[PDB]
Parts: sequence; structure tokens; C-alpha cells
Amino acid sequence: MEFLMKISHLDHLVLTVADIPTTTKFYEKVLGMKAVSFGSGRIALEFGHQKINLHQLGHEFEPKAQNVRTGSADLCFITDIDLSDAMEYVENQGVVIMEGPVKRTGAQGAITSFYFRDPDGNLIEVSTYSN
Amino acid sequence: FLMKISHLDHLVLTVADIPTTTKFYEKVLGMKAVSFGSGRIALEFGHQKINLHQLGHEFEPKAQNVRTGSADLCFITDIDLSDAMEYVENQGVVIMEGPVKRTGAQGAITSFYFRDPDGNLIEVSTYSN
Repeated sequence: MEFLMKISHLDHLVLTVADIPTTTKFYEKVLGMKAVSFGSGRIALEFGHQKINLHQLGHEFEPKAQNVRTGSADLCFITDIDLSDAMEYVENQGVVIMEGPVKRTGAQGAITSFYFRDPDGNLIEVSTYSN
Repeated sequence: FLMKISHLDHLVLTVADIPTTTKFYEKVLGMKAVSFGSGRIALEFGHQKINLHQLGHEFEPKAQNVRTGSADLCFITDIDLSDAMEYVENQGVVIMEGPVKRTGAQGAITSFYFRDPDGNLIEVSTYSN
């Protein structure tokens, strides 16, 4: 039984942030994610069937990235909300949209995207597969 | 309106050397390196991808604080974890730890860990029991 190595999907990733409460408030209010906690005070943000784990700078958990850096992430999330509604919503939270709607390439084909930054300066791209 | 996100489509890693990274992810994780956009490179897996930037190359917009080796990722494989770990080892990769019980988005997972060429932390895991 020869086999080929394969990865199915990304389960989660870790962001290191200056202030966990600031971050959870943001992702809940702006992206509608679900902030949860588990174990010994571990914090995460849930969306669909995936999550983002949060570490607070200075209270990181091992093992971790070699070069931990706040604001070093660049992430693209799909929404099933009409993109113009999504943009209006984000702006309505007082968030500055830096570009969009613009055509980009998603994993599965053409997408339309808009961009803004989270409280640590991570780049957030919110996108739709709707043509 | 209740704002909502369904899933993560992709993310961008900034790396010292795209060809080195591309060869690593193809050989070690079975990903497919593809060209897209204006001279860009991505690594495909399942229905997601990782977009690559080379440190120092001009691109906008990007993370506020671009940093090689700053990512910390957990991937699910459908391949038996012990077989996956043996495979990764045979590529000459040093396994930091594993198999160990950890926590996934949807419950308990079993994981092993290693670093990529830039020092990003890669966790390969399964929900299989």
C-alpha cells in the first residue's frame, strides 16, 4: 500500500495579540465570530467549523511560531452575506475599509474582496464567491 | 444584520525564498504549487490555499508587521497519523513532538509538530481516534 501525503484542510491557526479582550471584541463585533474559552484560560474565535487560537503577547504557549509577531497575519475569510452588505456592516462598526470591492483569486476560483486591519494590524480580507 | 464568516479561504506567508518554500510544502505535505494573478505563487490543499510572498518583494497591501517564521498553523490529514509522521521523517524533517493529544476546532485531535524552512510552526493532526 504505497500512498501519497495529503492535507485535507486547515483546522486552525494562532494569532499572537497585544490584548485578547480588544481582539475578541473586534472579531465578534466586526466579523460575527464566536469568542470561546477552554482548558486553562485558553481563548479562541470560532467560525464555521474552524477557529483561531489567541495568545496574548508575553503569555504565549509552547510550541509556537519561531518569530512571534503581532500584526504579522494576512487572512482571507469567505462570507455568505452579500458583499456590499458586508462592507456596509463593517464600515458601520467604524472600521476603515482600505480597498474593495476588488476582484481577486480565491482557492477555488475568482472572488471579490474588501480589506481592513484588525486591532494589531493584521490584514483581513473578506470575500465572496458570488459573481 | 448578523455578520458571519463561513470559513478561511487562504492566508499569506511571507518567506525568505519562494522556491525553497514551494519545494518543502510539495515534498513534505503533498501540496500543489500553482501560479496565479500577476506572477504569484500559491500552495493548494483541499479547497484552500496558502499564498506566498517573498520577503523584500514589493506587494500591497500586506500584514502591518510582515515577518518570516511568524505563523503557527494546524492542518488536518485524512492519512493515518503514524504513516504521515513516518513520511515526514523520511523527508529528513525533525519532529519536535508527537503523537500527542491536542485540541482542534471540533474536538480532540492527535498531533505532531515540525518547523518549515522559515521557522513557521506546522502542526499536522487528525480527528481519528
